[PDB]
Amino acid sequence: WTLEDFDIGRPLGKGKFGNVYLARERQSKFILALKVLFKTQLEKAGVEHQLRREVEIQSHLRHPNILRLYGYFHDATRVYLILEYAPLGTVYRELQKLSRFDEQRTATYITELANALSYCHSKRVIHRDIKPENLLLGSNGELKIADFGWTTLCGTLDYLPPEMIEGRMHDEKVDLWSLGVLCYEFLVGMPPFEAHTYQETYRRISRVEFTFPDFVTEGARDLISRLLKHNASQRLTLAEVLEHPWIKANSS
Amino acid sequence: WTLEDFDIGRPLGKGKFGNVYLARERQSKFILALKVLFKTQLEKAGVEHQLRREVEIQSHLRHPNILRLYGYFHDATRVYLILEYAPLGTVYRELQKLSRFDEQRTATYITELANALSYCHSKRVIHRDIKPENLLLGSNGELKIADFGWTTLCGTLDYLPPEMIEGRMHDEKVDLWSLGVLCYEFLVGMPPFEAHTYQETYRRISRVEFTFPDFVTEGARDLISRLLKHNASQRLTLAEVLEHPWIKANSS
Ligand SMILES: COc1ccc(C(=O)Nc2ccccc2)cc1NC(=O)CCSc1ncnc(N)c1Br
Ligand SMILES: COc1ccc(C(=O)Nc2ccccc2)cc1NC(=O)CCSc1ncnc(N)c1Br
Repeated sequence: WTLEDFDIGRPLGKGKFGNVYLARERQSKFILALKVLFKTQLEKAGVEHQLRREVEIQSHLRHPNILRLYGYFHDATRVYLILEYAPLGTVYRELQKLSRFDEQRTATYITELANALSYCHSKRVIHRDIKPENLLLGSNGELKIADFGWTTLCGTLDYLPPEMIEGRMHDEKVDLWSLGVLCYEFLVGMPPFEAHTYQETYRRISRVEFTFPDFVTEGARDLISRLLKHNASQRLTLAEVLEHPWIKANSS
Repeated sequence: WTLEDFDIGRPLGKGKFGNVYLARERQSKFILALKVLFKTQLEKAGVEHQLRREVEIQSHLRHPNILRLYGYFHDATRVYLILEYAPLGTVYRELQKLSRFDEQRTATYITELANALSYCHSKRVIHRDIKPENLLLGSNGELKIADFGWTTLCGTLDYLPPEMIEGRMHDEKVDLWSLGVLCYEFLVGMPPFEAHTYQETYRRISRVEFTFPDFVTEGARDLISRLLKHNASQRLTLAEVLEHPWIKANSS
């Protein structure tokens, strides 16, 4: 592929995903999204080799709940990612529209998330920040993970390994917590620990301090509570999420 | 123990370790360090329960290369940690004094670090930020770990689990990298990826880009290079560090 193979259209995502444009392959008329990375920025971050490893892996994967990387190319000053276009926008936008999701829509999204996250773990696909703004919606309204772009909270910079500075610390156990947070936010309309200040949000997470509105049913409460465990080893596994009674009863 | 059991002396560590004072137990005249934590701060951080778990574990441990927690107590507004006093200051101060350490001193410190870190892993002791400022020196010049006090580099706050916000992500593999960085800094006088800007330091870590001065011997180069692996699973284990030829040849 070359730049000249594409007509470049309107920018996508208001810069939240970097320089991304709606695009069309000129000969086939196929609609896709093209992400433009500047080599000077990649070089200054030291991420060229890590990016190569990741896109190599992604370009060989297919899964209905992971945003697809069709391929990639480069020129003298840029690297170009050829991405699946998700026509229905982000889950964030949908939640903004509806205020909150019903039990069917939520259980279906959680199944799809669990399936995507399982597949990422088995195929060693790095993902970085699971939240509604990073979740896209396909033609049939199926959820697609898109969280691939990239003193500290991990300690002092000079002493930190590449996996910390490259955002590669979301392992299976971390993801279980994320899934609990997402299940709550889908049903309620806001994540469980949200507060006006960062300090207060910090406090609430550490204390695992949250409340369920009355409209949240017993089954949904059981799921969420079993995911949001302070002790990582105690969290309900992805396999166990897929077999949870509430998930079985409600997922499309 | 109660506050009235202690004479409180000069502040220690210039606030880098919080409110810490040289102290003496009044009846025995024993010299120690007393750390004062304000309950209002603990409450606002949401760390009361996590602190309890950690000090409970620590107060039952003894190891020559881990700073000892003798015990703890509280009153209406404060929690007090009764700590071992390390009379010879920090490894940072010593490195500042000498500019760099010889192979004997370095190998001995690395053995001691490896032993401390191994013991922490086996007894499930959390430690948070391995660097020379957090390493203290005992009466006989033995090294003692003291790194126990506490958009982000890990992602978006509302979606992060307690282990990320509580600084509990330094596992065995992370520690291997830290040990490589420390070995280099002991021998050279600065950590391998140090740069004027955070961005340039970031770049150097991700690229694993560093150079050895001429005075660094083949054996030390082999050790350091085998620890500083981009791929976490490839790093030399703590057991393998203790059996490395350079360590065997040089450690006191
Ligand atoms: C497989 O998707 C990716 C794969 C990789 C990377 C990436 O940047 N990797 C990376 C880049 C530099 C350094 C380190 C990692 C990014 C994405 N994805 C994206 O950036 C999403 C673009 S927004 C969008 N896309 C389609 N349809 C929509 N409606 C929207 Br809105
Ligand atoms: C076993 O050592 C600790 C155990 C625990 C904590 C701690 O704060 N935990 C904690 C507090 C709040 C929230 C979460 C964790 C801190 C330390 N240690 C320290 O603070 C070191 C004090 S400086 C010093 N000490 C002795 N001799 C010297 N020459 C110096 Br200088």
